[PDB]
Amino acid sequence: SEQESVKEFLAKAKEDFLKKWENPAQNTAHLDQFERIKTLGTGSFGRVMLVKHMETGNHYAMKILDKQKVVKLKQIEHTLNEKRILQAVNFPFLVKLEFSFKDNSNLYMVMEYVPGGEMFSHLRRIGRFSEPHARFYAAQIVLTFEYLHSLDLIYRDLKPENLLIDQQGYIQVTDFGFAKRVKGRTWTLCGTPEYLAPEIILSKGYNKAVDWWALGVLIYEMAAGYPPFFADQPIQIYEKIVSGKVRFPSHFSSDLKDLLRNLLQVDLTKRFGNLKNGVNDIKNHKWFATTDWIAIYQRKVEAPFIPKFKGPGDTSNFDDYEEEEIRVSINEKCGKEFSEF
Ligand SMILES: N=C(N)NCCC[C@@H](NC(=O)[C@@H](CCCNC(=N)N)NC(=O)CCCCCNC(=O)[C@H]1O[C@@H](n2cnc3c(N)ncnc32)[C@H](O)[C@@H]1O)C(N)=O
Ligand SMILES: N=C(N)NCCC[C@@H](NC(=O)[C@@H](CCCNC(=N)N)NC(=O)CCCCCNC(=O)[C@H]1O[C@@H](n2cnc3c(N)ncnc32)[C@H](O)[C@@H]1O)C(N)=O
Repeated sequence: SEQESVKEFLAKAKEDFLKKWENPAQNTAHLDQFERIKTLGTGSFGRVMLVKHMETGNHYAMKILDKQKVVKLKQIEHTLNEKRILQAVNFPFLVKLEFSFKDNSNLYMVMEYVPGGEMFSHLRRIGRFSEPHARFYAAQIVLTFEYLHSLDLIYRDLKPENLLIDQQGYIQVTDFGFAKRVKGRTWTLCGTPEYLAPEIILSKGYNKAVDWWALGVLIYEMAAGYPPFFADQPIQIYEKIVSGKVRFPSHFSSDLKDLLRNLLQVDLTKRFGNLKNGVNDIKNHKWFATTDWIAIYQRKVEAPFIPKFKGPGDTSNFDDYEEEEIRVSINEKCGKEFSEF
């Protein structure tokens, strides 16, 4: 029976997560064990680098976060959530946190390296994803949220930049810096302007339904090639989101539009994923009728785009960024803040 099988899978996943959540993993490694190769991404309090583990020769993506910038930007709790969630979760479309540690200047989160690059680059390069192509990716995010939401985890940062393509052409979700365990409501104003549900913008306490709104935004952006509420300044992006007036390209199928109308629903009593039938309102929608949910999960489905790779530590699928030095101070910084890391 396919129904019992989902619940038994979800029960077990919860058990595994909760064990790992109560008995973690910490001081797994040291910086000196890694050779820095190349910057894969930049940010306001950190960067992500390709490193090689010298004992094994294996490559990893090492997220490096400046402790003082984390404190200033009010991301201590968020940074601690990220490591704690990432060590505890296990799902095919989530990046794998292999090592974590800290020194006097920084926090280190060492993930398995996903060499296919961001979905962002691929999407900007080709214009838009045709509907079957978008649907393949959207099916993976749907399963991913069902898994996280079952564990009471809200993701809160969905966007093409956080969706990395692996060698098989499947997605790995990276960046859990806004992810949070919440059984009911939460109140932090965070996310990416284009992807924010109206309820976040309006300073209302909100739930996991913001993830399903952002799924709507992602799906529109994959199939159109640009997001449904765009402006040059965030302030006008917010105004657009809150009315919820969305226009669809003439090439969008009726099924797609009907789906996106139900995700991009300003009214919480009406937004798919938030109704009584949960995630099944999305999985059983007509736009997904050709989707074999199990085969996606098992990665049996042939991906419509497989990345090019020249062996371990190839970075041809990533853009180039200015290389800066990793400084490690002689004096411990922000020790009490990060004593739990
Ligand atoms: N040019 C700049 N300096 N600014 C660009 C900002 C980029 C980014 N980060 C930040 O500013 C702030 C967060 C505040 C913004 N709010 C949101 N979270 N939406 N974050 C920070 O400062 C933390 C450092 C960067 C982490 C995110 N990047 C990433 O995570 C990228 O690194 C690669 N990457 C990550 N994991 C992997 C992996 N496992 N394998 C391969 N590549 C990876 C992949 O290219 C991702 O797009 C953001 N806006 O989300
Ligand atoms: N069939 C496929 N699977 N793919 C092929 C589709 C190619 C097709 N274009 C489109 O479908 C899409 C692809 C959108 C994403 N564009 C890029 N990534 N560069 N384009 C279209 O259908 C026309 C754009 C209408 C959007 C409104 N914006 C605008 O009026 C201006 O902003 C820029 N613009 C819009 N969106 C984007 C974006 N996502 N990135 C960069 N620039 C953009 C653009 O140059 C305009 O002058 C086309 N023939 O141009």
